[PDB]
Amino acid sequence: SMSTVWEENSPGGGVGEVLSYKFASPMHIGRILIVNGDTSSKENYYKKNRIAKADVKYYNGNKLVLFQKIELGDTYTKKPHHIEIDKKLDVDRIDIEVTEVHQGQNKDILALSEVTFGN
Repeated sequence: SMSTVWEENSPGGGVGEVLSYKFASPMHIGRILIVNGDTSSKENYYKKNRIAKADVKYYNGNKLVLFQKIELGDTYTKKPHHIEIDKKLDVDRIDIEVTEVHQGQNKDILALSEVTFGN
């Protein structure tokens, strides 16, 4: 369905960039899944770039309809994360802004499997 893992603007793993997507027509949304890097080991996390925090929002369809932020608070990982949205409205405007990353030693590592959007 989707093409390319992510859009490489120029910095390491698109650090600080704004992941903006444009809509062709309305679509219903339920939940989003996000996997952080290859997820090999925590020692690897220190040597790898992590999203850390990210603010995602859905606009249009009726002005501001959805708005929420995400955080990892540090913890063991391996399977893709999963955010739960109210699942009861179809609009599409996607704004996902990452504010910073932790350590980010390698600068531009492996491109995550891909974040999923929908139900």
